[PDB]
Amino acid sequence: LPPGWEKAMSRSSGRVYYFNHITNASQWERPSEPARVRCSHLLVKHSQSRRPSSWRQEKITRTKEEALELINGYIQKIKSGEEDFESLASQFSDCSSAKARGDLGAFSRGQMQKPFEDASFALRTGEMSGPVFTDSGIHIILRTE
Repeated sequence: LPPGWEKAMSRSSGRVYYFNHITNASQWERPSEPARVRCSHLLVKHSQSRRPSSWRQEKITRTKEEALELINGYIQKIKSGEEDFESLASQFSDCSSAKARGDLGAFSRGQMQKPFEDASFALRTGEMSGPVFTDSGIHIILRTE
């Protein structure tokens, strides 16, 4: 397997899948580093976030557990094709990048919070992470270049 990936077994089906403990991504297909990447994100903040406040809500009171439930709902809508990542990042991200469909622009290593950085550089272009935890909250990250 490439670095970051491990073979796992579905608890519900018993089918093999693959999990990346860098990006928290999982996929059924067997998976077979750049100087800069470009990513978008959707952040859901919580009461333990470094700054519990955003453009959406002046005082963020949700628990980490409630923030992760929101994150998982958006992942399910995006992966089902019901909603596009851009649409949900514009509507629901607690980051001011929401105004740009979640886009952060391009960045090299050394610039972002480490968990966010490591997930971003470990994604393939077009790939979306699982829930990624930083001091700011929980992110879904889409690598766009």
